[PDB]
Amino acid sequence: ATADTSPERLAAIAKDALGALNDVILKHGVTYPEYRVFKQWLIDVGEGGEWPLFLDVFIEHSVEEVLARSRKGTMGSIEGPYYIENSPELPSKCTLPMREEDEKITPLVFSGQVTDLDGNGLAGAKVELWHADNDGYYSQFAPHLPEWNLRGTIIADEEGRYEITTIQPAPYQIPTDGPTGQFIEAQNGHPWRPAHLHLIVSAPGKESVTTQLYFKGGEWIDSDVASATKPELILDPKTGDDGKNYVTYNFVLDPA
Amino acid sequence: ATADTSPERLAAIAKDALGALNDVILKHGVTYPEYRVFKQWLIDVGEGGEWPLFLDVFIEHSVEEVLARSRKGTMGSIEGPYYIENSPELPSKCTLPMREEDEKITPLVFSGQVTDLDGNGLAGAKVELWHADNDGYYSQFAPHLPEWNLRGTIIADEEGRYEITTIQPAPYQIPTDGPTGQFIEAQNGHPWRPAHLHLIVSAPGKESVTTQLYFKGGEWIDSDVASATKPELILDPKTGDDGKNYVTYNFVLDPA
Ligand SMILES: Cc1cccc(O)c1O
Ligand SMILES: Cc1cccc(O)c1O
Ligand SMILES: [Fe+3]
Ligand SMILES: [Fe+3]
Repeated sequence: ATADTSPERLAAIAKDALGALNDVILKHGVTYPEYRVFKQWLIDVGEGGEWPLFLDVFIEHSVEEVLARSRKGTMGSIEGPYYIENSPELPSKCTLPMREEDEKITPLVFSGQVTDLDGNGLAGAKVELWHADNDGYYSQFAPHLPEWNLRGTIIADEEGRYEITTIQPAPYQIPTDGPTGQFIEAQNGHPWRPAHLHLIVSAPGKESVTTQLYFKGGEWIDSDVASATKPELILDPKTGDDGKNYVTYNFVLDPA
Repeated sequence: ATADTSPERLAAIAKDALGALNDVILKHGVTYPEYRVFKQWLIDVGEGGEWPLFLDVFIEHSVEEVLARSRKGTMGSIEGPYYIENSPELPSKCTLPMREEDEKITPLVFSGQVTDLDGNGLAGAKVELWHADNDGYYSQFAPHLPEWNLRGTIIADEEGRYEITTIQPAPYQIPTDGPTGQFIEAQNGHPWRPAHLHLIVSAPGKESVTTQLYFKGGEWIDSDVASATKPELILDPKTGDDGKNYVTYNFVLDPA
Protein backbone atom coordinates (compact mmCIF):
# COMPACT_ATOMS: atom_id res chain seq x y z
CA ALA A 1 0.00 0.00 0.00
CA THR A 2 1.69 3.18 -1.25
CA ALA A 3 0.91 6.79 -2.11
CA ASP A 4 3.22 9.46 -3.42
CA THR A 5 2.25 12.11 -0.94
CA SER A 6 4.97 14.68 -0.50
CA PRO A 7 6.41 15.34 2.96
CA GLU A 8 4.97 18.85 2.71
CA ARG A 9 1.49 17.60 1.98
CA LEU A 10 1.71 14.98 4.86
CA ALA A 11 2.95 17.88 7.04
CA ALA A 12 -0.07 20.09 6.21
CA ILE A 13 -2.47 17.12 6.73
CA ALA A 14 -0.99 15.86 10.00
CA LYS A 15 -0.83 19.37 11.43
CA ASP A 16 -4.56 20.06 10.90
CA ALA A 17 -5.51 16.50 11.73
CA LEU A 18 -3.55 16.78 15.09
CA GLY A 19 -4.73 20.37 15.49
CA ALA A 20 -8.27 19.00 14.98
CA LEU A 21 -8.17 16.36 17.69
CA ASN A 22 -6.25 18.55 20.04
CA ASP A 23 -9.02 21.15 19.56
CA VAL A 24 -11.77 18.65 20.30
CA ILE A 25 -9.94 17.70 23.57
CA LEU A 26 -9.73 21.39 24.45
CA LYS A 27 -13.41 22.07 23.53
CA HIS A 28 -14.91 19.32 25.75
CA GLY A 29 -12.39 19.26 28.65
CA VAL A 30 -11.39 15.58 28.03
CA THR A 31 -9.92 14.36 31.27
CA TYR A 32 -6.95 12.10 32.14
CA PRO A 33 -9.17 9.15 32.88
CA GLU A 34 -11.03 9.67 29.51
CA TYR A 35 -7.56 9.84 27.91
CA ARG A 36 -6.54 6.53 29.48
CA VAL A 37 -9.81 4.92 28.30
CA PHE A 38 -9.16 6.26 24.81
CA LYS A 39 -5.59 4.91 24.81
CA GLN A 40 -6.82 1.38 25.85
CA TRP A 41 -9.58 1.32 23.29
CA LEU A 42 -7.15 2.19 20.48
CA ILE A 43 -4.98 -0.75 21.60
CA ASP A 44 -8.04 -2.98 21.71
CA VAL A 45 -9.08 -1.84 18.22
CA GLY A 46 -5.74 -3.17 16.87
CA GLU A 47 -5.73 -6.33 19.01
CA GLY A 48 -9.29 -7.00 17.77
CA GLY A 49 -8.21 -6.68 14.11
CA GLU A 50 -10.85 -3.94 13.71
CA TRP A 51 -9.06 -1.07 11.97
CA PRO A 52 -10.73 -1.83 8.53
CA LEU A 53 -14.11 -2.21 10.25
CA PHE A 54 -13.74 1.02 12.23
CA LEU A 55 -12.33 3.16 9.52
CA ASP A 56 -14.65 1.94 6.74
CA VAL A 57 -17.69 2.69 8.98
CA PHE A 58 -16.58 6.05 10.41
CA ILE A 59 -14.12 7.61 7.93
CA GLU A 60 -14.22 6.10 4.40
CA HIS A 61 -17.41 8.09 3.56
CA SER A 62 -15.37 11.34 3.51
CA VAL A 63 -12.76 9.73 1.21
CA GLU A 64 -15.55 8.67 -1.19
CA GLU A 65 -17.03 12.21 -0.96
CA VAL A 66 -13.59 13.50 -2.20
CA LEU A 67 -13.53 11.10 -5.16
CA ALA A 68 -17.18 12.00 -5.83
CA ARG A 69 -16.07 15.58 -6.69
CA SER A 70 -14.24 14.53 -9.88
CA ARG A 71 -16.67 11.90 -11.18
CA LYS A 72 -19.61 12.53 -13.48
CA GLY A 73 -20.88 8.94 -13.71
CA THR A 74 -23.02 6.91 -11.23
CA MET A 75 -22.72 7.89 -7.58
CA GLY A 76 -20.12 5.92 -5.70
CA SER A 77 -20.28 4.74 -2.12
CA ILE A 78 -17.79 3.23 0.32
CA GLU A 79 -16.22 -0.17 -0.48
CA GLY A 80 -16.47 -1.44 3.12
CA PRO A 81 -14.10 -4.13 4.52
CA TYR A 82 -15.52 -7.15 2.74
CA TYR A 83 -14.54 -6.82 -0.87
CA ILE A 84 -12.58 -9.81 -2.23
CA GLU A 85 -10.76 -9.57 -5.59
CA ASN A 86 -11.15 -12.27 -8.29
CA SER A 87 -14.59 -13.60 -7.48
CA PRO A 88 -15.53 -16.20 -10.13
CA GLU A 89 -16.73 -14.87 -13.49
CA LEU A 90 -20.35 -15.52 -14.47
CA PRO A 91 -22.18 -14.88 -17.73
CA SER A 92 -24.21 -11.75 -18.52
CA LYS A 93 -27.44 -13.39 -17.29
CA CYS A 94 -26.62 -15.51 -14.24
CA THR A 95 -27.52 -16.33 -10.65
CA LEU A 96 -24.98 -15.57 -7.92
CA PRO A 97 -23.67 -18.72 -6.13
CA MET A 98 -25.67 -19.47 -3.00
CA ARG A 99 -26.47 -22.20 -0.43
CA GLU A 100 -29.71 -24.20 -0.23
CA GLU A 101 -30.54 -21.97 2.77
CA ASP A 102 -30.18 -18.94 0.51
CA GLU A 103 -32.82 -20.30 -1.86
CA LYS A 104 -35.57 -19.88 0.75
CA ILE A 105 -35.35 -16.07 0.41
CA THR A 106 -37.20 -13.83 -2.00
CA PRO A 107 -35.17 -13.68 -5.19
CA LEU A 108 -33.95 -10.26 -6.34
CA VAL A 109 -33.59 -9.85 -10.12
CA PHE A 110 -31.22 -7.06 -10.96
CA SER A 111 -31.04 -5.80 -14.59
CA GLY A 112 -29.40 -2.93 -16.33
CA GLN A 113 -26.65 -1.75 -18.61
CA VAL A 114 -23.17 -0.37 -18.20
CA THR A 115 -22.76 2.76 -20.37
CA ASP A 116 -20.47 5.80 -20.76
CA LEU A 117 -21.36 9.46 -20.02
CA ASP A 118 -23.27 9.91 -23.29
CA GLY A 119 -25.26 6.72 -22.70
CA ASN A 120 -23.53 4.39 -25.14
CA GLY A 121 -23.58 0.70 -23.99
CA LEU A 122 -20.22 -0.94 -23.09
CA ALA A 123 -18.86 -4.28 -24.27
CA GLY A 124 -16.06 -5.83 -22.11
CA ALA A 125 -17.86 -4.52 -18.96
CA LYS A 126 -17.73 -6.25 -15.57
CA VAL A 127 -19.95 -6.01 -12.50
CA GLU A 128 -18.36 -7.29 -9.33
CA LEU A 129 -21.17 -7.90 -6.91
CA TRP A 130 -21.02 -8.98 -3.24
CA HIS A 131 -23.38 -8.75 -0.32
CA ALA A 132 -24.34 -10.43 2.98
CA ASP A 133 -26.74 -13.31 3.30
CA ASN A 134 -30.06 -13.15 5.22
CA ASP A 135 -28.09 -13.85 8.40
CA GLY A 136 -25.85 -10.74 8.04
CA TYR A 137 -22.71 -12.78 7.21
CA TYR A 138 -20.30 -12.32 4.29
CA SER A 139 -18.57 -15.26 2.68
CA GLN A 140 -14.92 -15.51 3.76
CA PHE A 141 -15.78 -13.49 6.87
CA ALA A 142 -17.70 -16.46 8.33
CA PRO A 143 -16.32 -20.05 8.56
CA HIS A 144 -19.63 -21.76 7.59
CA LEU A 145 -20.20 -20.15 4.19
CA PRO A 146 -18.83 -21.34 0.84
CA GLU A 147 -15.96 -19.05 -0.13
CA TRP A 148 -17.90 -17.30 -2.97
CA ASN A 149 -21.41 -17.23 -1.49
CA LEU A 150 -23.22 -14.14 -2.91
CA ARG A 151 -19.95 -13.03 -4.67
CA GLY A 152 -19.19 -12.99 -8.39
CA THR A 153 -17.85 -11.14 -11.41
CA ILE A 154 -20.61 -10.69 -14.03
CA ILE A 155 -19.44 -10.26 -17.62
CA ALA A 156 -21.86 -7.89 -19.36
CA ASP A 157 -22.86 -8.85 -22.89
CA GLU A 158 -21.60 -7.01 -26.06
CA GLU A 159 -24.15 -4.19 -25.30
CA GLY A 160 -23.03 -4.00 -21.67
CA ARG A 161 -26.18 -5.61 -20.27
CA TYR A 162 -26.62 -7.99 -17.31
CA GLU A 163 -29.45 -9.78 -15.61
CA ILE A 164 -28.30 -10.99 -12.22
CA THR A 165 -30.47 -12.95 -9.88
CA THR A 166 -29.67 -13.05 -6.21
CA ILE A 167 -31.39 -12.89 -2.84
CA GLN A 168 -32.95 -9.74 -1.44
CA PRO A 169 -30.32 -8.54 1.04
CA ALA A 170 -31.41 -7.81 4.67
CA PRO A 171 -30.31 -5.11 7.22
CA TYR A 172 -26.84 -5.93 8.40
CA GLN A 173 -25.54 -5.51 11.92
CA ILE A 174 -21.88 -4.70 12.25
CA PRO A 175 -19.86 -6.89 14.65
CA THR A 176 -20.45 -5.54 18.13
CA ASP A 177 -18.68 -7.86 20.58
CA GLY A 178 -15.46 -5.89 19.82
CA PRO A 179 -14.04 -2.38 20.43
CA THR A 180 -16.07 -0.95 17.52
CA GLY A 181 -19.42 -2.13 18.88
CA GLN A 182 -18.32 -1.11 22.42
CA PHE A 183 -17.70 2.40 21.00
CA ILE A 184 -21.25 2.55 19.59
CA GLU A 185 -22.76 1.00 22.78
CA ALA A 186 -21.05 3.53 25.07
CA GLN A 187 -22.63 6.46 23.16
CA ASN A 188 -26.17 4.92 22.91
CA GLY A 189 -25.81 4.59 19.10
CA HIS A 190 -26.97 1.67 17.00
CA PRO A 191 -24.76 -0.76 15.03
CA TRP A 192 -26.99 -1.17 11.94
CA ARG A 193 -26.49 -0.73 8.17
CA PRO A 194 -29.49 -0.59 5.78
CA ALA A 195 -29.90 -3.65 3.52
CA HIS A 196 -27.48 -3.22 0.57
CA LEU A 197 -25.60 -4.59 -2.45
CA HIS A 198 -21.90 -3.80 -3.00
CA LEU A 199 -20.67 -3.37 -6.60
CA ILE A 200 -17.49 -2.62 -8.55
CA VAL A 201 -18.34 -1.78 -12.19
CA SER A 202 -15.54 -1.63 -14.83
CA ALA A 203 -14.95 -1.25 -18.60
CA PRO A 204 -11.94 -0.94 -20.93
CA GLY A 205 -10.80 2.72 -20.96
CA LYS A 206 -13.12 3.62 -18.13
CA GLU A 207 -12.46 4.57 -14.55
CA SER A 208 -14.05 1.84 -12.34
CA VAL A 209 -16.87 2.78 -9.95
CA THR A 210 -17.30 1.38 -6.43
CA THR A 211 -20.83 1.74 -5.17
CA GLN A 212 -23.67 0.32 -3.10
CA LEU A 213 -27.43 0.05 -3.64
CA TYR A 214 -30.14 0.13 -1.00
CA PHE A 215 -33.89 -0.59 -0.97
CA LYS A 216 -36.72 1.98 -0.80
CA GLY A 217 -38.48 2.06 2.65
CA GLY A 218 -35.82 -0.28 4.01
CA GLU A 219 -34.91 0.01 7.67
CA TRP A 220 -31.92 2.11 8.81
CA ILE A 221 -31.88 3.79 5.44
CA ASP A 222 -31.85 7.23 7.05
CA SER A 223 -29.52 6.33 9.89
CA ASP A 224 -26.84 4.11 8.43
CA VAL A 225 -23.95 3.77 10.92
CA ALA A 226 -21.47 3.99 7.96
CA SER A 227 -23.10 7.23 6.70
CA ALA A 228 -22.85 5.67 3.17
CA THR A 229 -26.44 5.79 1.92
CA LYS A 230 -27.19 8.35 -0.85
CA PRO A 231 -30.70 9.10 -2.25
CA GLU A 232 -29.50 8.34 -5.81
CA LEU A 233 -28.63 4.75 -4.79
CA ILE A 234 -31.99 3.70 -3.38
CA LEU A 235 -33.75 1.12 -5.58
CA ASP A 236 -37.46 0.48 -5.62
CA PRO A 237 -37.93 -3.07 -6.79
CA LYS A 238 -41.33 -4.21 -8.05
CA THR A 239 -42.54 -7.63 -7.21
CA GLY A 240 -43.76 -9.91 -9.95
CA ASP A 241 -46.46 -12.56 -10.05
CA ASP A 242 -43.65 -15.12 -9.62
CA GLY A 243 -43.03 -13.37 -6.26
CA LYS A 244 -39.47 -12.23 -7.24
CA ASN A 245 -38.36 -8.66 -6.62
CA TYR A 246 -37.37 -6.97 -9.95
CA VAL A 247 -35.25 -3.85 -10.42
CA THR A 248 -33.35 -2.07 -13.24
CA TYR A 249 -30.29 0.03 -12.54
CA ASN A 250 -27.68 1.12 -15.07
CA PHE A 251 -24.10 2.19 -14.40
CA VAL A 252 -22.48 5.18 -16.06
CA LEU A 253 -18.68 5.30 -16.10
CA ASP A 254 -16.33 8.27 -16.45
CA PRO A 255 -13.39 8.03 -18.82
CA ALA A 256 -10.16 6.75 -17.20
CA ALA B 1 -8.86 1.99 32.96
CA THR B 2 -12.29 3.59 33.46
CA ALA B 3 -14.05 6.93 33.22
CA ASP B 4 -17.63 7.78 33.97
CA THR B 5 -18.30 9.64 30.77
CA SER B 6 -21.98 9.68 29.92
CA PRO B 7 -23.16 8.31 26.57
CA GLU B 8 -24.28 11.84 25.71
CA ARG B 9 -20.88 13.32 26.40
CA LEU B 10 -19.12 10.48 24.39
CA ALA B 11 -21.68 11.22 21.63
CA ALA B 12 -20.82 14.95 21.52
CA ILE B 13 -17.06 14.16 21.60
CA ALA B 14 -17.08 11.42 18.96
CA LYS B 15 -19.27 13.48 16.65
CA ASP B 16 -16.88 16.47 16.59
CA ALA B 17 -13.82 14.26 16.68
CA LEU B 18 -15.18 12.31 13.58
CA GLY B 19 -16.49 15.55 12.10
CA ALA B 20 -12.95 16.92 12.61
CA LEU B 21 -11.09 14.19 10.75
CA ASN B 22 -13.72 13.94 8.10
CA ASP B 23 -13.26 17.71 7.57
CA VAL B 24 -9.50 17.41 7.27
CA ILE B 25 -9.99 14.68 4.59
CA LEU B 26 -12.38 16.99 2.75
CA LYS B 27 -10.07 20.05 3.09
CA HIS B 28 -6.96 18.38 1.56
CA GLY B 29 -8.57 15.97 -0.94
CA VAL B 30 -7.09 12.82 0.75
CA THR B 31 -7.14 10.13 -1.87
CA TYR B 32 -7.92 6.38 -1.79
CA PRO B 33 -4.27 5.42 -1.91
CA GLU B 34 -3.50 7.89 0.99
CA TYR B 35 -6.44 6.27 2.82
CA ARG B 36 -4.99 2.80 2.33
CA VAL B 37 -1.58 4.01 3.56
CA PHE B 38 -3.27 5.52 6.60
CA LYS B 39 -5.17 2.29 7.33
CA GLN B 40 -1.90 0.22 7.18
CA TRP B 41 0.02 2.61 9.37
CA LEU B 42 -2.69 2.48 12.06
CA ILE B 43 -2.40 -1.33 12.01
CA ASP B 44 1.37 -1.06 12.20
CA VAL B 45 1.11 1.38 15.13
CA GLY B 46 -0.77 -1.32 17.12
CA GLU B 47 1.43 -4.21 15.93
CA GLY B 48 4.47 -2.12 16.95
CA GLY B 49 3.07 -1.56 20.47
CA GLU B 50 3.34 2.19 19.84
CA TRP B 51 -0.02 3.64 20.90
CA PRO B 52 1.41 5.07 24.24
CA LEU B 53 4.42 6.46 22.36
CA PHE B 54 2.31 8.04 19.61
CA LEU B 55 -0.40 9.44 21.76
CA ASP B 56 1.88 10.77 24.52
CA VAL B 57 3.98 12.62 21.88
CA PHE B 58 1.16 13.98 19.70
CA ILE B 59 -1.97 14.25 21.89
CA GLU B 60 -1.30 14.17 25.67
CA HIS B 61 -0.18 17.86 25.62
CA SER B 62 -3.79 18.95 24.98
CA VAL B 63 -5.02 16.77 27.87
CA GLU B 64 -2.45 18.41 30.18
CA GLU B 65 -3.52 21.85 28.85
CA VAL B 66 -7.09 20.97 30.02
CA LEU B 67 -5.93 19.99 33.52
CA ALA B 68 -3.75 23.13 33.55
CA ARG B 69 -6.94 25.27 33.50
CA SER B 70 -8.00 24.22 37.02
CA ARG B 71 -4.61 24.19 38.74
CA LYS B 72 -2.97 27.13 40.48
CA GLY B 73 0.25 25.38 41.55
CA THR B 74 3.42 24.57 39.53
CA MET B 75 2.94 24.10 35.79
CA GLY B 76 2.36 20.51 34.79
CA SER B 77 3.58 18.78 31.67
CA ILE B 78 2.85 15.44 30.00
CA GLU B 79 3.70 12.20 31.85
CA GLY B 80 5.05 10.45 28.73
CA PRO B 81 5.06 6.62 28.37
CA TYR B 82 7.87 5.80 30.75
CA TYR B 83 6.55 6.41 34.22
CA ILE B 84 6.79 3.37 36.52
CA GLU B 85 4.90 3.32 39.86
CA ASN B 86 6.63 2.34 43.14
CA SER B 87 10.20 3.32 42.39
CA PRO B 88 12.29 2.74 45.54
CA GLU B 89 12.05 5.38 48.27
CA LEU B 90 15.15 7.46 49.03
CA PRO B 91 15.83 9.96 51.79
CA SER B 92 15.36 13.73 51.48
CA LYS B 93 18.99 14.24 50.43
CA CYS B 94 20.00 11.34 48.18
CA THR B 95 21.56 10.33 44.88
CA LEU B 96 19.40 8.54 42.31
CA PRO B 97 20.55 4.94 41.58
CA MET B 98 22.88 4.79 38.60
CA ARG B 99 25.47 2.60 36.81
CA GLU B 100 29.24 3.13 36.84
CA GLU B 101 28.78 4.46 33.29
CA ASP B 102 26.37 7.05 34.65
CA GLU B 103 29.03 8.37 37.03
CA LYS B 104 31.14 9.69 34.14
CA ILE B 105 28.54 12.41 33.45
CA THR B 106 28.32 15.87 34.96
CA PRO B 107 26.34 15.58 38.17
CA LEU B 108 23.14 17.61 38.45
CA VAL B 109 22.22 18.72 41.99
CA PHE B 110 18.56 19.48 42.27
CA SER B 111 17.27 21.29 45.42
CA GLY B 112 14.02 22.81 46.47
CA GLN B 113 10.94 22.57 48.60
CA VAL B 114 7.42 21.28 48.17
CA THR B 115 4.92 23.88 49.43
CA ASP B 116 1.20 24.77 49.20
CA LEU B 117 -0.34 27.78 47.40
CA ASP B 118 0.52 30.20 50.22
CA GLY B 119 4.12 28.98 50.33
CA ASN B 120 4.01 26.86 53.47
CA GLY B 121 6.49 23.90 53.38
CA LEU B 122 5.02 20.34 53.30
CA ALA B 123 5.95 17.38 55.48
CA GLY B 124 4.99 13.90 54.11
CA ALA B 125 5.86 15.13 50.56
CA LYS B 126 7.19 12.85 47.80
CA VAL B 127 9.06 13.59 44.58
CA GLU B 128 8.95 10.79 42.05
CA LEU B 129 11.74 11.44 39.63
CA TRP B 130 12.67 9.56 36.43
CA HIS B 131 14.63 10.42 33.33
CA ALA B 132 16.76 8.90 30.54
CA ASP B 133 20.45 8.22 30.79
CA ASN B 134 23.10 9.91 28.57
CA ASP B 135 22.35 7.29 25.92
CA GLY B 136 18.63 8.24 25.64
CA TYR B 137 17.41 5.00 27.30
CA TYR B 138 14.96 4.62 30.21
CA SER B 139 15.31 1.83 32.72
CA GLN B 140 12.77 -0.94 32.12
CA PHE B 141 12.48 0.22 28.51
CA ALA B 142 15.97 -1.13 27.73
CA PRO B 143 17.18 -4.68 28.64
CA HIS B 144 20.72 -3.58 29.70
CA LEU B 145 19.80 -1.11 32.46
CA PRO B 146 19.16 -1.92 36.12
CA GLU B 147 15.41 -1.79 36.71
CA TRP B 148 15.53 1.47 38.75
CA ASN B 149 18.33 3.33 36.97
CA LEU B 150 17.65 7.10 37.30
CA ARG B 151 14.25 6.34 39.01
CA GLY B 152 13.26 6.90 42.63
CA THR B 153 10.77 8.23 45.15
CA ILE B 154 12.36 11.01 47.26
CA ILE B 155 10.82 11.57 50.69
CA ALA B 156 11.02 15.30 51.47
CA ASP B 157 12.05 16.19 55.01
CA GLU B 158 9.60 17.60 57.66
CA GLU B 159 9.87 21.06 55.91
CA GLY B 160 9.25 19.49 52.50
CA ARG B 161 12.84 19.92 51.29
CA TYR B 162 14.97 17.66 49.06
CA GLU B 163 18.44 17.66 47.64
CA ILE B 164 18.65 15.14 44.84
CA THR B 165 21.79 14.44 42.92
CA THR B 166 21.60 12.86 39.52
CA ILE B 167 23.16 13.13 36.08
CA GLN B 168 22.53 16.03 33.72
CA PRO B 169 19.99 14.56 31.29
CA ALA B 170 20.73 14.79 27.50
CA PRO B 171 18.44 15.37 24.44
CA TYR B 172 16.39 12.26 23.88
CA GLN B 173 15.48 10.79 20.52
CA ILE B 174 12.19 8.98 20.35
CA PRO B 175 12.24 5.47 18.86
CA THR B 176 12.20 5.86 15.10
CA ASP B 177 12.53 2.39 13.57
CA GLY B 178 8.74 2.01 14.07
CA PRO B 179 5.49 3.50 12.67
CA THR B 180 5.87 6.62 14.86
CA GLY B 181 9.33 7.49 13.55
CA GLN B 182 8.19 6.57 9.99
CA PHE B 183 5.37 9.13 10.45
CA ILE B 184 7.86 11.85 11.41
CA GLU B 185 10.32 10.80 8.63
CA ALA B 186 7.64 10.94 5.92
CA GLN B 187 6.82 14.59 6.79
CA ASN B 188 10.50 15.77 7.09
CA GLY B 189 10.05 16.34 10.86
CA HIS B 190 12.57 15.52 13.55
CA PRO B 191 12.20 12.90 16.33
CA TRP B 192 13.87 14.85 19.17
CA ARG B 193 12.83 15.89 22.71
CA PRO B 194 14.83 18.53 24.66
CA ALA B 195 16.83 17.18 27.62
CA HIS B 196 14.41 16.77 30.56
CA LEU B 197 13.52 15.42 34.02
CA HIS B 198 10.11 13.82 34.69
CA LEU B 199 8.54 14.35 38.15
CA ILE B 200 5.41 13.43 40.12
CA VAL B 201 5.18 15.57 43.29
CA SER B 202 2.67 14.64 46.05
CA ALA B 203 1.60 15.57 49.61
CA PRO B 204 -1.15 14.55 52.06
CA GLY B 205 -4.34 16.50 51.20
CA LYS B 206 -2.83 17.84 48.01
CA GLU B 207 -3.58 17.14 44.39
CA SER B 208 -0.42 15.54 42.87
CA VAL B 209 1.41 17.35 40.04
CA THR B 210 2.97 15.64 37.02
CA THR B 211 5.59 17.77 35.36
CA GLN B 212 8.87 17.96 33.49
CA LEU B 213 11.89 20.28 33.70
CA TYR B 214 14.19 21.32 30.88
CA PHE B 215 17.53 23.14 30.67
CA LYS B 216 18.12 26.75 29.53
CA GLY B 217 19.77 26.97 26.04
CA GLY B 218 19.32 23.22 25.64
CA GLU B 219 18.81 21.86 22.15
CA TRP B 220 15.30 21.20 20.78
CA ILE B 221 13.87 23.31 23.55
CA ASP B 222 11.85 25.36 21.07
CA SER B 223 10.90 22.46 18.83
CA ASP B 224 10.08 19.56 21.11
CA VAL B 225 8.32 16.82 19.10
CA ALA B 226 5.97 16.22 22.12
CA SER B 227 5.06 19.95 22.28
CA ALA B 228 5.50 19.62 26.10
CA THR B 229 8.07 22.31 26.91
CA LYS B 230 6.76 25.40 28.78
CA PRO B 231 8.86 28.53 29.57
CA GLU B 232 8.06 28.20 33.30
CA LEU B 233 9.74 24.76 33.40
CA ILE B 234 13.14 25.73 32.00
CA LEU B 235 15.89 25.56 34.64
CA ASP B 236 19.16 27.44 34.48
CA PRO B 237 21.64 25.47 36.52
CA LYS B 238 24.85 27.12 37.70
CA THR B 239 28.02 25.17 37.72
CA GLY B 240 30.12 25.03 40.84
CA ASP B 241 33.86 24.82 41.38
CA ASP B 242 33.34 21.08 41.96
CA GLY B 243 32.10 21.04 38.32
CA LYS B 244 28.54 19.90 39.30
CA ASN B 245 25.50 21.63 37.85
CA TYR B 246 23.34 23.15 40.67
CA VAL B 247 19.70 24.22 40.48
CA THR B 248 16.83 25.09 42.87
CA TYR B 249 13.23 24.49 41.93
CA ASN B 250 10.28 24.34 44.32
CA PHE B 251 6.91 22.69 43.74
CA VAL B 252 3.61 24.30 44.68
CA LEU B 253 0.60 22.00 45.06
CA ASP B 254 -3.11 22.78 44.81
CA PRO B 255 -5.46 21.41 47.44
CA ALA B 256 -6.99 18.00 46.56
C1 LIG C 1 -19.54 0.20 4.78
C2 LIG C 1 -19.61 -1.07 5.54
C3 LIG C 1 -19.05 -1.16 6.80
C4 LIG C 1 -19.13 -2.37 7.53
C5 LIG C 1 -19.78 -3.49 7.00
C6 LIG C 1 -20.37 -3.45 5.73
O1 LIG C 1 -21.05 -4.45 5.14
C7 LIG C 1 -20.32 -2.23 4.96
O2 LIG C 1 -20.94 -2.26 3.74
C1 LIG D 1 6.56 13.12 26.39
C2 LIG D 1 7.48 12.04 26.00
C3 LIG D 1 7.23 11.26 24.88
C4 LIG D 1 8.13 10.25 24.50
C5 LIG D 1 9.28 9.98 25.25
C6 LIG D 1 9.58 10.73 26.39
O1 LIG D 1 10.68 10.59 27.17
C7 LIG D 1 8.70 11.80 26.81
O2 LIG D 1 9.07 12.49 27.92
FE1 LIG E 1 -21.69 -4.40 3.40
FE1 LIG F 1 10.97 11.50 28.76
